[PDB]
Amino acid sequence: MSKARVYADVNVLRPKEYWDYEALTVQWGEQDDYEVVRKVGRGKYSEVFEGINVNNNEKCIIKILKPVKKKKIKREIKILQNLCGGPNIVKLLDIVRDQHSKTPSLIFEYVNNTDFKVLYPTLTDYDIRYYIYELLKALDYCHSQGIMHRDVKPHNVMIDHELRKLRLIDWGLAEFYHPGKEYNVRVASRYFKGPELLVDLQDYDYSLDMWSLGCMFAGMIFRKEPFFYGHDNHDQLVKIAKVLGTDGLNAYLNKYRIELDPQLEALVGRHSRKPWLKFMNADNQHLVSPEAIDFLDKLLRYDHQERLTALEAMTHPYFQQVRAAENS
Ligand SMILES: N#Cc1cnn2c(Nc3ccccc3)nc(NCc3ccc(Cl)cc3)nc12
Repeated sequence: MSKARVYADVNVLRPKEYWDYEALTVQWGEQDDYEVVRKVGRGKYSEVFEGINVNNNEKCIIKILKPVKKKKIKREIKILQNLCGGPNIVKLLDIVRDQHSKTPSLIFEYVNNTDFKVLYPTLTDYDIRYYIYELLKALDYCHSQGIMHRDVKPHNVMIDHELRKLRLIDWGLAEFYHPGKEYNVRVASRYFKGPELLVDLQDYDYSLDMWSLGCMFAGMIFRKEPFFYGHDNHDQLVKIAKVLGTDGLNAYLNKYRIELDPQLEALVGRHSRKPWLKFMNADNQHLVSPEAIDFLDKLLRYDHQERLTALEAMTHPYFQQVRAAENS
């Protein structure tokens, strides 16, 4: 059995109105209020367009959803509403649907994002600490509100580099945390899936997002996209084991009485732990200081219970200049 070490009782103490999302009655806005200006992305669940609010002429993001279950859509909407106004949490502006096709569209605030594939390589040491700190704010906030994002990755972190503004988006996989509840491990994107998901540990918690954040952090300071590059869920665990080592994995599995599928256990094999500095090179030298390594080490732990919480991460000395700057 496993439970979160913080914010475990948030949804226990709050009224059903807060977490009983299936009771939500969607209030639709007016589709004609928003017009498409250009497509900016696509995905398995939606088509994304930069749009504009014809009323106030303000930019927005229109996500036209592909067929989705009433249950799933209400969950994303309820969570967005609960987190409204939180630090760096994307704002849901409106919800509309096309009467004839019944196609729903979610309207979000616009963020002039620079593809991480091009942005990250230009980030300085300070930029990295700054943006990761900002992302942490959003995570501690949602976790403090009894919610797990479950899909933290560069594609879901919008950044207007010019304005140094960051927003954590796409809460379609997020879930409310309930002590002891068994969740579906089929969440997050492969390169950012934590060990718990890869070994089928279902009673995971907020800590899952901290592994994901760590993967992003490792990618930034080591200049690797992504850091753990696996081809399928089994290979993903292998790539991880080849870094943290199998000793740590076995200890993890024995602590939670988990048995790897024979094939998987066969693929992982046996590996030694590799020091983080073995990934340093002339390209990521100006970014891999001892503080960065110490912080990364405390995030990428097999045991989700050992990882820093978002609040702890924000206080790590690695971020001291970012904190000092803010309190000005
Ligand atoms: N909610 C919300 C949300 C807010 N902004 N936003 C943006 N902004 C944007 C603006 C200009 C160019 C590209 C994106 N894109 C996407 N989704 C599309 C997308 C495109 C590229 C990448 Cl890398 C990630 C996401 N979702 C959102």
